[PDB]
Amino acid sequence: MNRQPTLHKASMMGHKVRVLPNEKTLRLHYANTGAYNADFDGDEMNMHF
DNA sequence: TTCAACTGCTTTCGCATCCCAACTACTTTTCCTCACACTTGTACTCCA
Repeated sequence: MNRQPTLHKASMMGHKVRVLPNEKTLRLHYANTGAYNADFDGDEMNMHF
């Protein structure tokens, strides 16, 4: 996963997949928001498989 | 041993002259409806 302005290497980390029903967006824990410089207000993140 | 032009670089996704037409004219397409000049007898007397 990476938040797109990739300033440091902790903004591109390896997550484990958890497939959640009934949902239409990617869905992330709060403990990961400091490393991506992320606030949940319309930000997007790319998911490479 | 220096002045002055030629020099590539600021970000990170996604957003975002020729033609046509107007109106009024004039004209052609033809088909239909009759007249205008010519002529022999007959009629009314004509001169024999």
